[PDB]
Amino acid sequence: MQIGRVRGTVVSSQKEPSMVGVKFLLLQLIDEAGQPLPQYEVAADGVGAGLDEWVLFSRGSAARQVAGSEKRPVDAVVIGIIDTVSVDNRPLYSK
Amino acid sequence: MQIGRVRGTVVSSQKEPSMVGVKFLLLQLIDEAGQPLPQYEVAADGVGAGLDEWVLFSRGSAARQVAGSEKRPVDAVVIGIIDTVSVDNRPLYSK
Amino acid sequence: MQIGRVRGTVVSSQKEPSMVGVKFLLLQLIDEAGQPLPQYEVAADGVGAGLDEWVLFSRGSAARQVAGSEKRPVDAVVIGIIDTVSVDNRPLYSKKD
Amino acid sequence: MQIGRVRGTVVSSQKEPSMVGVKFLLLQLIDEAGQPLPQYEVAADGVGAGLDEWVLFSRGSAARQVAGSEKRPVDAVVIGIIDTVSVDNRPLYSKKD
Amino acid sequence: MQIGRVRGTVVSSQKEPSMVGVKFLLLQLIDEAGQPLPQYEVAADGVGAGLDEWVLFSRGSAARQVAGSEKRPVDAVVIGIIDTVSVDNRPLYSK
Repeated sequence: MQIGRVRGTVVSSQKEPSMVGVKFLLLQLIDEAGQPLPQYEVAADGVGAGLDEWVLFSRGSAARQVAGSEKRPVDAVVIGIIDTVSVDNRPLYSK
Repeated sequence: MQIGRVRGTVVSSQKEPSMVGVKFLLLQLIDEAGQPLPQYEVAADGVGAGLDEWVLFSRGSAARQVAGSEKRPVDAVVIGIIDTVSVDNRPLYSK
Repeated sequence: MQIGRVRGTVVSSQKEPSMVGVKFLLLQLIDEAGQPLPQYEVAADGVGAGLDEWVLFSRGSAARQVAGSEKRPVDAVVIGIIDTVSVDNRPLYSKKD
Repeated sequence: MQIGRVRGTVVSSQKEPSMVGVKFLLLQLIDEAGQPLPQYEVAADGVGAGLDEWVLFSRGSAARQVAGSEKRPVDAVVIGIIDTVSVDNRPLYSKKD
Repeated sequence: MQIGRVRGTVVSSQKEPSMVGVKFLLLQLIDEAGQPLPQYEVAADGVGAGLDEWVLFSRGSAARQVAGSEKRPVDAVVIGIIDTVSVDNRPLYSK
């Protein structure tokens, strides 16, 4: 999994029918030190993360494991909103 | 998923027979700021995307989840044509 | 698999229900020369790895193979704490040291 | 999928028995401008591609989807020999040239 | 698949029980002339590769296709020891 910051949304009307009703969040990757990286991922979000929240996300077939997604062509998923990250027994991030 | 721009087409006549009927789009990767990247992906397209359109695409076994591709050796798929990308409540891209 | 060093933990209370009970470790990538890299991975850990320990971790659907995780949306898993790494029949890493 | 150029073959006699019969091609990655990259992949070839031909290839479990490969430990597969690549409706690559 | 040079072994005693009995080889990624690349992989080896030998290895769920590993959390596997790499119909590596 990687840590991402919610930066926005992607909307698509003409799409594979299996993807109807799925919310797409634009996530900015965060590095080991809590700072933005230029990389991004667009991920399905069934949890409900808002702008600027940190999330844990997974890539690959992991994205199909959430209820309803077993046969969706989805390769990235938000699995949780992050409350805390600690590094070397000190807080890096606290929501 | 990542964002790509449709830049062209790949044609193959001598190929695995399980790949017959798949249209191959050449996608140019788009970065966090809506800027073209030197990276590309060739993806199966069952949505019907044309030149210069922005698309959301998935990689890996996600590509086999679309009806008719369950046992094709495909590892990238166009899942939707993008209408809008919003960042921090402002438009980055609008079709 | 890759080698990672345990640098910390990630906690999430609002998450996919399948993920309840899973401990998340922040891993720093270690290279083939035993040096840390500016890359990280957050992995599920059911083996009890502690801070500063080196671990072997797997990515992708490998993460779902451990009993309990078959239908979890996890893509990285700690599979063991490393005791030794040898290169060219010589010690590179020894936990006991 | 990515585009690769066929550079040669890899031969292995001592190998997992499930891999018997599989031809291994060394592929050099091609970039967005049709130029060779330092990166490579070794792919199973059931299509029959020759030296310097451009191919499309897939990675991951995609490689297991062709007849005979369902339970093979293969993670890269040649899926087609490329005849043409177009960009902006104009040729970038034509096999005939 | 890619080409690795066997450089060492990794030993782990505190581990997932499914993984007991698996030999872990430290592989240095190399190109076809044997030049080191800045990547490595720790791979399951059921073939029996020794130090400095060249091997073909696979990543991902491919590693679970070997008998005995169907339900192991393994994501890299040695599939064979390399005898020759021919380029432009000329031998570049010979064992």
